[PDB]
Amino acid sequence: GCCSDPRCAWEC
Repeated sequence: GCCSDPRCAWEC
């Protein structure tokens, strides 16, 4: 999932 991108680790 997108948690591996900092720009999607806010609320992932």
